[PDB]
Amino acid sequence: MQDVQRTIEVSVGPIVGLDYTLLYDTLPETVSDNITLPDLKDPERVTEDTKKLILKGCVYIAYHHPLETDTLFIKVHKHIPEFCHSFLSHLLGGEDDDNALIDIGLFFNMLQPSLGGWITKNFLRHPNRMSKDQIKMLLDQIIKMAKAESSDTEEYEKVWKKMPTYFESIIQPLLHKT
Repeated sequence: MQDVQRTIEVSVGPIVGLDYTLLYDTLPETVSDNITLPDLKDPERVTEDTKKLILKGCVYIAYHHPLETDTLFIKVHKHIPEFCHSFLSHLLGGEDDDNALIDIGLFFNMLQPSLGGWITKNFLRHPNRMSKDQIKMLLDQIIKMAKAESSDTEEYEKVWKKMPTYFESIIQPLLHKT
């Protein structure tokens, strides 16, 4: 017995301000059933498939976000973009470079088999012009395509190396769509 409850320390992890117990509890049960709470704090140890599970759950709760002034938003959703930056950076091999400019034309070509029916270069440059559903489709497709070892050197250099920051810039406006 004796309060077999979480300590206050367990809510603190590497991203400052993020309440990790609240993140764990907010994620859908199909994610939290299949990870541990310490997994959220240590992407480097997590398998590629489990990173993708976590990232998809983050997109889901970012889509279903509370108001920006809600305490839940301040402790969880506000930090999802940095959290995804970290998980995507580790997924892709950790050699991301913010001095690179993401090649929108190449990324547009990469998306043709999946999103070709509606995606545009203008949407890719200005994600706030997309709807909530369009952003979620793009984020989900990025997670699906992402790999620990890129099979195309040009896509890696020109797209995946800037993708943690590009993804962060796409999921951020999702948090403020009504």
